[PDB]
Amino acid sequence: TVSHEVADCSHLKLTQVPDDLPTNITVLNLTHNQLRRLPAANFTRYSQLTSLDVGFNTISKLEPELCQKLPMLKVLNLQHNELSQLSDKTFAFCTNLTELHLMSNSIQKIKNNPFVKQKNLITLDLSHNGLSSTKLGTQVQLENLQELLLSNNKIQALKSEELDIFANSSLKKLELSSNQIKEFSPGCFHAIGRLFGLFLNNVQLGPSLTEKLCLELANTSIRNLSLSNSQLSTTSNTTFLGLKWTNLTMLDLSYNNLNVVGNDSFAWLPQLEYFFLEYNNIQHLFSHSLHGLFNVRYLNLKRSFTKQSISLASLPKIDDFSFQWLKCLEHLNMEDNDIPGIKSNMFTGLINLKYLSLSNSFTSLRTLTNETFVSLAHSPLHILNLTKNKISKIESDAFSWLGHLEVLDLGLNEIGQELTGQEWRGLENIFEIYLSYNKYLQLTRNSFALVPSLQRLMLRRVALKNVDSSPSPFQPLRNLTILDLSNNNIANINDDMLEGLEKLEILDLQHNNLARLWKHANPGGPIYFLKGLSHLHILNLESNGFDEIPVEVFKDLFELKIIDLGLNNLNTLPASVFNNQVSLKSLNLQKNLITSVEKKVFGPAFRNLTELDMRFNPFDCTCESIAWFVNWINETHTNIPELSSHYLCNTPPHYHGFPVRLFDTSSC
Amino acid sequence: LKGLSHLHILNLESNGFDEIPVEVFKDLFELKIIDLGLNNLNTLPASVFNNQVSLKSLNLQKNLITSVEKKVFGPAFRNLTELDMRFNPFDCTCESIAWFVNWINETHTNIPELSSHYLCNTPPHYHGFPVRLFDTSSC
Ligand SMILES: *[C@@H]1O[C@H](CO)[C@@H](O[C@@H]2O[C@H](CO)[C@@H](O)[C@H](O)[C@H]2NC(C)=O)[C@H](O)[C@H]1NC(C)=O
Ligand SMILES: *[C@@H]1O[C@H](CO)[C@@H](O[C@@H]2O[C@H](CO)[C@@H](O)[C@H](O)[C@H]2NC(C)=O)[C@H](O)[C@H]1NC(C)=O
Ligand SMILES: *[C@@H]1O[C@H](CO)[C@@H](O)[C@H](O)[C@H]1NC(C)=O
Ligand SMILES: *[C@@H]1O[C@H](CO)[C@@H](O)[C@H](O)[C@H]1NC(C)=O
Ligand SMILES: *[C@@H]1O[C@H](CO)[C@@H](O)[C@H](O)[C@H]1NC(C)=O
Ligand SMILES: *[C@@H]1O[C@H](CO)[C@@H](O)[C@H](O)[C@H]1NC(C)=O
Ligand SMILES: *[C@@H]1O[C@H](CO)[C@@H](O)[C@H](O)[C@H]1NC(C)=O
Ligand SMILES: *[C@@H]1O[C@H](CO)[C@@H](O)[C@H](O)[C@H]1NC(C)=O
Ligand SMILES: *[C@@H]1O[C@H](CO)[C@@H](O)[C@H](O)[C@H]1NC(C)=O
Repeated sequence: TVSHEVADCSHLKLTQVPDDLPTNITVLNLTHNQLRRLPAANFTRYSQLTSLDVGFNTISKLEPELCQKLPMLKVLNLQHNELSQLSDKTFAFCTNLTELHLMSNSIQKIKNNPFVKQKNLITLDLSHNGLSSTKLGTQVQLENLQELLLSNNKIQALKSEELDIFANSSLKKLELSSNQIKEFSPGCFHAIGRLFGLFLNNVQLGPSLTEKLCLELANTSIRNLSLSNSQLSTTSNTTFLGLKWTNLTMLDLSYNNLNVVGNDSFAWLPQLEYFFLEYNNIQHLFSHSLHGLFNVRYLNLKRSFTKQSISLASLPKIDDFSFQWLKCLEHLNMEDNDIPGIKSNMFTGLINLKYLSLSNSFTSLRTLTNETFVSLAHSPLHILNLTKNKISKIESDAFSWLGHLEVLDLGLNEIGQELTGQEWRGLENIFEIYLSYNKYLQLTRNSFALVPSLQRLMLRRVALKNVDSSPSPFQPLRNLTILDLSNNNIANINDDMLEGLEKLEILDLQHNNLARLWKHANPGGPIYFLKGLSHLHILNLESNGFDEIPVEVFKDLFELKIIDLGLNNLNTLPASVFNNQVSLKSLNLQKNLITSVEKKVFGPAFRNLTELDMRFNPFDCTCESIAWFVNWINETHTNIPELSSHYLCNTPPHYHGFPVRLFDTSSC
Repeated sequence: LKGLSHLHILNLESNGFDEIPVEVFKDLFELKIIDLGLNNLNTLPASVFNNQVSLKSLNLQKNLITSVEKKVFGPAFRNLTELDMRFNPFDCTCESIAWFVNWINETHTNIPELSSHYLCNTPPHYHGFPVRLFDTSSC
């Protein structure tokens, strides 16, 4: 039971409260134990506890005197117990409680007044009980209560009198989810002084009972309303009529299997700002279906439409100008849908749209022509996501309508083509382009000549072709900072591929075939493609088949901090190859063929490191191979994980399998 | 491989083997050709080729073998015609290849590309040097 300021006793098999703890302990966690009871005498020593989490135990009942020994108790958690009965004296002395959690206690009913005495209580949780009513008292108490959780009970109706005890309470959260409520008596929500949030998830209401509830919620202070999985199959223009008399800001209608939304179904919500409609079954979206929602800023439509059906091929249909009402919309999410395509006025009217996600939103979007995004011309779009749409071809001026765009994600598609460079015309403010995991991309001289402001370019797993053009395709990218070219099986690179890219910081080249370029027998000499990269910080050259490293390939990389060279075939390294790496913090050389670690090579590299990774190597445990290295290991602050297990000698056979760190250098 | 008394040719090349159980070849008395190249073999148990009294061709190229010792290769190297252990990281030390280099010095078995592809790997003093040029006068 480790404890310095908070005491935790989780899964300690404790049957009684330990009596050997610091006196000044304020938090005592006793969850998942076998505490049968909580006698006050065992808590006499602890007179300064603030939070006592005793849930998930076998407490059947408590005593009022327990709160006498804890005058400063604030949070009391009795989750998952069997306190089926409560008394008016049970919580009388606990006058400073803020949170009282009584979930899953098999409480059947509340008799007279178990919560009258406490006045500073903020949240009361009574979920997963057997309660059949909201009756918690007779007089008016719980003045400062803000959250009332009553989920997963047996409550079947709401009555005004049952809630009358909350006349002076401003309920910020009223959770009634998973209770089969079938009747909302008039004035039931007007009993609460101020109700700000109501949750009715997993409560089978239906359109008619929804209309009754909305009429019952009128002229209240409600701001958040959640009706997820409420069996709301259809909506009409009279469904939320009562909500005309409130200032609702958030509405949740997800998982309702909603099929048809009538025109002006939400015209009663002029102040709505957050709308959630994910995971529904909408067949057709009409022009006036979203009419009257001009204050909405966030709309979620993920998985909101009917899926592909092989019986009738009834793809969901979105009428044109169906979003023209959303003048203040800024964030639109439409992922995981089966929309056939993008029409000429799909997004017309969205004059404040800044984020649009269309990841996996379409079934047949193969070609991105110059008319695809014309409806987004007047939107100030900054981020566009188009992943997983099986896009195959991008034509010229495809994104010419997006002049303010900064992030464009086109990965996880089937784009196989040659980048002529005309696809990026009009992208005057672009910063990031993601193209990883496509069919094949072939570069040319002017592939990126039209986007000089680019800063991040990801080209992983695209089977890059012609990256070795005599004028480098990356030459115009003077502001480029992150470049990813991994897993492309690239074999040939010219020495001026990265010339002029003084701002480059991250370069990923792992899982290519660049081994031949660094061999001294390569015709014309080794290729020095890392020159001039003064600001480079992260270099990844893992799994390229390298056998040898030219001595002067890292000479210009003064600010380099992380270099990864594992999974290569490196055995012998030239001396003074890491001389200029004066700021190196992480070196990775695992799963190579390295046998000796010597000062003339690794001296400057091992100067001030944080992490070292040279695990699966055939170390030759000899006084001229690892003596300096093992002495360095003996005294060093660099973190070397799995040092005692995966750093094993290979030769001589006397040392085969022995740990490198246990090599004895006393006779060197 | 048990019970195969009349087996003559065995090919186990490129199976990813790391270790060989000591008693896998015990019943193969008439075995003449065994191919174990392109595996990941480094350490072999002693007396693993004891019963191969008629072995004529042994192939162990492109493995991870570092030491060739009498307790393993003694009976195997008795009367051979061909030996193939070319691309291996030989540890040129007096306890790793001294018996092997002495055996190479006087033997009638044909060892092609002995002077070029049998190169030391460790210690770094010997890295790249031919195995056959190892000096055992100070062993
Ligand atoms: C007391 O400790 C328990 C166990 O660590 C906390 O209960 C849950 O523990 C699981 C497993 O670590 C977490 O996944 C949950 O998130 C924890 N519950 C919550 C609500 O976060 C318990 O919360 C701790 N109690 C206090 C007062 O810190
Ligand atoms: C575009 O949307 C996709 C899908 O929602 C995002 O992909 C997720 O990215 C996060 C963070 O990288 C990962 O943890 C998830 O696993 C990804 N999901 C899938 C299905 O791959 C992607 O990040 C978005 N792109 C941008 C630029 O926001
Ligand atoms: C608390 O409720 C009582 C009874 O309705 C009322 O008289 C009193 O003014 C309320 N307190 C406040 C601060 O409104
Ligand atoms: C809300 O109050 C207004 C103004 O008093 C009233 O006209 C309307 O009928 C009320 N709504 C309901 C559902 O009673
Ligand atoms: C209302 O909903 C929004 C969005 O889900 C949330 O951020 C906010 O906290 C909610 N209001 C209250 C009072 O909890
Ligand atoms: C709802 O729409 C119908 C169909 O046009 C219309 O007759 C009715 O008046 C509308 N309801 C309200 C409350 O306006
Ligand atoms: C109203 O809805 C019906 C069917 O839901 C649709 O045919 C009609 O066009 C809609 N009204 C307008 C003005 O679009
Ligand atoms: C799109 O390209 C076609 C073919 O070049 C051209 O005829 C058409 O005018 C272009 N569209 C726009 C809006 O420029
Ligand atoms: C590159 O960044 C610098 C500094 O922010 C800026 O002056 C320059 O305009 C940028 N280049 C382009 C083409 O946006």
